[PDB]
Amino acid sequence: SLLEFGKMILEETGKLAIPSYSSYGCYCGWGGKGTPKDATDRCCFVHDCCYGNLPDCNPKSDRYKYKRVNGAIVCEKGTSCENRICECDKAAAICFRQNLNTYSKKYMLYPDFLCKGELKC
Repeated sequence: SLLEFGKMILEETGKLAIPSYSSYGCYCGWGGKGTPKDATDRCCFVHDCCYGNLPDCNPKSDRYKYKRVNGAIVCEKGTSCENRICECDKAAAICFRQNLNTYSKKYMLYPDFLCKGELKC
């Protein structure tokens, strides 16, 4: 679910999902169009595509379970949708962690008109 994803983000990065990743660049938090602004935005682009691989799942609300094995996120077995949603969220959280070194506040609340053109998943 979106709240679990937010918690995973905070755990991974130490940033609050809202406002750090809810309106960032072209693809974080609301998605749509455009060339992703930077690596963090590409994490969200890929996450959006990941959700898009699951048209009959409901990632905003469906809850999954995961644990930590040392640092590492391990998705625990639920329904097929929950397993796949968890793997999408795990990847995005890891991606955000891997790109914290570039994260730029200038891309928070990024205006929609600066995001044009379709980029295929």
